[PDB]
Amino acid sequence: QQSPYSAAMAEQRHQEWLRFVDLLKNAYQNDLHLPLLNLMLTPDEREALGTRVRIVEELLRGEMSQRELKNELGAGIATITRGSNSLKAAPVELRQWLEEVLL
Amino acid sequence: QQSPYSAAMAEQRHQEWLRFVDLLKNAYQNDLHLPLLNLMLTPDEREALGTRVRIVEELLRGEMSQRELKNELGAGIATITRGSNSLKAAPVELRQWLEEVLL
Repeated sequence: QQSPYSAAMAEQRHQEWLRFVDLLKNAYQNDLHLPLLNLMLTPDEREALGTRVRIVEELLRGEMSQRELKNELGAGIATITRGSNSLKAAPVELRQWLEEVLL
Repeated sequence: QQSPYSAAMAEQRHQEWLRFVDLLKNAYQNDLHLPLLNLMLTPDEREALGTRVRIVEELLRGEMSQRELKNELGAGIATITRGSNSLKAAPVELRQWLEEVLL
């Protein structure tokens, strides 16, 4: 399956990663996370994260917005179809009265 | 002092950075930070952070350990000096009795 080494390295990676998460967790409940993050990340890496959060918002707002559009269209067409069927179901009296308020 | 642009870019950088900190803050009080961090950072960047936390521990344990050493030495010498002076202050009776338990 896997070497005795690669497995120890995999395990170490995981522990070290967990430890970072916990370090940052704790720093939060202490108001030290701004200092810690300055220690853990260069200025360019922080900018990069700041940039990535903005990218995520743009991707999300983009998709949200395409979705609201596709749903508007969907609903606009469904309403025409549904209007059509309901028109066929209307009683003659309603149909003629409607026809008559048209003419 | 500074261009109207560079100032707007400086301000944007700062806001985006603050927003990341808050995003990660909130994800913590929600148990989503493992997912978010996976979204915000590649596998190589996480390894890198895991590595950096380990480097910080090694640098700290290193310095701690040099400090305990310098303090041990310090204290070892201060004790000899202090033993010396106290020996000069001892009463003859104590000095001779000590001398006598030596011989």
